[PDB]
Amino acid sequence: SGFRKMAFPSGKVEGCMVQVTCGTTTLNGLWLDDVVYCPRHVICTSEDMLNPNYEDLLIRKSNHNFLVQAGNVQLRVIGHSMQNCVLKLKVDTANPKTPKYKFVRIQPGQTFSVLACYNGSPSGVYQCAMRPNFTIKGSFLNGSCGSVGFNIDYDCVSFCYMHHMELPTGVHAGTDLEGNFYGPFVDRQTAQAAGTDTTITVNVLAWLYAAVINGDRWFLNRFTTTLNDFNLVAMKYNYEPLTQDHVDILGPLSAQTGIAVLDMCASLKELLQNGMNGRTILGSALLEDEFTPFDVVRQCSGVT
Amino acid sequence: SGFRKMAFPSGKVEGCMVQVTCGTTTLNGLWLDDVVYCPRHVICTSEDMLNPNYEDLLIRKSNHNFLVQAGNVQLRVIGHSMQNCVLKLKVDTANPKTPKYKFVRIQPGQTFSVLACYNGSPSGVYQCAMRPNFTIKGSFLNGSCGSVGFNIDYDCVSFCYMHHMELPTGVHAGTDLEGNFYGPFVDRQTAQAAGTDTTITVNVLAWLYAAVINGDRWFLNRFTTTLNDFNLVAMKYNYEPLTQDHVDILGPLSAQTGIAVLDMCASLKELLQNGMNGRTILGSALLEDEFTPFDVVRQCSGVT
Ligand SMILES: O=C(Cc1cc(Cl)cc2ccoc12)Nc1cncc2ccccc12
Ligand SMILES: O=C(Cc1cc(Cl)cc2ccoc12)Nc1cncc2ccccc12
Repeated sequence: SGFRKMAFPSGKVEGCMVQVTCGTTTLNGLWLDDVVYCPRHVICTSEDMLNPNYEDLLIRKSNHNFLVQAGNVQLRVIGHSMQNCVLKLKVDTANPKTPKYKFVRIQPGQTFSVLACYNGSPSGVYQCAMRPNFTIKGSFLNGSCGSVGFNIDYDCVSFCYMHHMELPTGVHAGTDLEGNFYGPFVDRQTAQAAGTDTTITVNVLAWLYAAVINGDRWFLNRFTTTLNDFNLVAMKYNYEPLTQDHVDILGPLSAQTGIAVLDMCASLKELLQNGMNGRTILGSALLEDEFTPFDVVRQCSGVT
Repeated sequence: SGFRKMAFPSGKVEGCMVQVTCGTTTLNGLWLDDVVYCPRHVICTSEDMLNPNYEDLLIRKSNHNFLVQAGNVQLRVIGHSMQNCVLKLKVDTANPKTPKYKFVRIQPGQTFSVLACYNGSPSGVYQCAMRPNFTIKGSFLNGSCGSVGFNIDYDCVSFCYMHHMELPTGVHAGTDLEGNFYGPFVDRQTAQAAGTDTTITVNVLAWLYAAVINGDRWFLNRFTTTLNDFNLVAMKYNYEPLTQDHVDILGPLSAQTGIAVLDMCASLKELLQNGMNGRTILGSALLEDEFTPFDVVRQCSGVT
């Protein structure tokens, strides 16, 4: 029992973190096989970030200008290339600690763990989600760029995020490991305001199921609803529309608790309309939306 | 910017997790040097847990009855001893992955990361705190026993907790690495009700400072208070008394924000009396108490 914002064990990813320095800028790189991935803005100065021409700035750099350090030992850079917003630095040594891995591009609503790093050294691990506005609410300081987001399935690390920047609103933006930004963000110092940060409905429902499994049942009511009726309420409260695909994804949790998905929707509808009344659910006074149905089942089943 | 419930990177601890089986019971062990630490209840059956006599039950076990497996390889047990509520299994091989380590006994209000494990395999990492009633609000299932709590200072892991049991209230109890339980709990299936789970005042204040540092300042008011006046309010709300030692510990955060500790106390006093009014602080609708002043400074400074 108990339900926590749980991150994946970070060891496999710690073994991949390196320091990348170009000129006066130092950030983190991800070393997999004989390639080090890092944000392409490592080649920029502060004056460059206003309107950088990355192809032109990159022409002035050679392999020897990218200093890659793994622990206290230097890596030899034998090639460099830009793929979208990331640089791929080919080194002469394969990372001996390379885990089995994949590069995945996640959808909004999906969760992942972040290993926050500075100077190629891990500082902490936390769980977050790709928001519906394609930002992440992380915890990153200057130097955290190149820190990565990932999921683990037994022994395979699926990297899904690399940290690039913080928006003026304190929210974060980055790319997948092919260097494509999530959402409309660009790696430049410009006006980039985030869109509506809607609540991930299917995740709230999953977390309501996690609460029932852990004994918090006060919010269960005598009502039911329809997908269309629930969605009118969800629209009003800036919640993502619930689809039949989401209802299907909630099937195992519905089966475990014996609570029909639409009955849980009616409980959620009442919580939206009436509030919490000073009560809590799983130690929270707000409806948590950064646990997917898969995360709930995993945490509640002890998958290693 | 951003503030998350951040755990320490778990890699150093993952390299210490092993599986310990005795009879029909399988739980986790912590392998440091040539010793494997595990809860002594690994020697019990379900009928034993009602009123176990651990010395007597242990007499029936020999080194060969403790099956210790690190990954897929078996460890040879060459000695066994009981220290308080833990067993120390001497193996013939030093753990090659033993990090620099200490065994510490933490005080209530102190935070640590937990590496939840099953069958010697890590499933996740989360941050929690030693509650003032000596319980922890973890996330543990059957088989999680022997999972550990720790802090890291650069390269030294200070182990502070080993999971032993869940109370009927869904809260958790365990020992330090010398096998002494935190609080009054015992490793037996008996009536053990937890005391008042008071709120860790100094941690709430630290988290209010973290909110100011991250731009959430709506709760800042025009008031001040005294330690004695604040403590009358804290008493009413089941908050721990604030001492001059806590005020001193909050000095760096007070210096960083320019907000006197007693002024932050007055803001906290108003939040206790008036509530949040449907507003949030650092994405929370309740006052968070599982970040110490040290955790706030660390997260806000990027210590690796
Ligand atoms: O934002 C950056 C660096 C950066 C990257 C890019 Cl792609 C564009 C721009 C425009 C200005 O700075 C840019 N990095 C940081 C990441 N996360 C948190 C930060 C907290 C404080 C300071 C910097 C943080
Ligand atoms: O509680 C135990 C095992 C155990 C240990 C001790 Cl010292 C005393 C007793 C009395 C009955 O069982 C005992 N372990 C578990 C740990 N954490 C979470 C659990 C979730 C479900 C099931 C068991 C959980």
